[PDB]
Parts: sequence; C-alpha cells; structure tokens
Amino acid sequence: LQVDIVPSQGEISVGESKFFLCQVAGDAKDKDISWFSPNGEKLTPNQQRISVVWNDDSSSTLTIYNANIDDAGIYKCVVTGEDGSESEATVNVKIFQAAA
Repeated sequence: LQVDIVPSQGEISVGESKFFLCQVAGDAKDKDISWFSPNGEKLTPNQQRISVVWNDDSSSTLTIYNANIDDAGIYKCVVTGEDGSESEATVNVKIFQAAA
C-alpha cells in the first residue's frame, strides 16, 4: 500500500496558493484517503484557506490559498485499507515572503 504527493515538497509565497496531489498506487477500491494539517486536524473544504477535493477513490488534492505564515508545516496524506492496511506520505510546506 503506497501513497505519494506531487510535488514532494513546496514553497508558497504569503498570499499565494499552491496545490498538492496525493495519489494511491494501485486499486484504492475500499480505501479511504484523508489529508491532515500540521496541527493534526483532518482537512475539509469548508476550512479557511483550505480546499480538499476527492478526485476519485485513488487521489485527493489539497489546495492552500491566500497563504498565511501560520499555514507552514508538514502536511500528511493517509490512505486506509478495508483490511486495516495503512500508509502515509508527508509534504513539507514552507511559507515565505520576498521582494515582489
């Protein structure tokens, strides 16, 4: 059971947006896919500055918009199997400010 995030790392300028695509390798027929923020919360699209989309049973896309410095950290994509199998991938999201 394997999950991967594209891109594998990211930097977002303050106020800007970036997406990360989590994909399961293989059949995710009976598998659940969830994104978690650095503070541990399971992420849902109603949240401020956050979008989570489940494209199909094998991939889920996280989008961070209007990026705040408080949004930086290790985000995690977890895939959970019917059989109790489980794996995760992590992406380190850095937030920065620079001359614009």
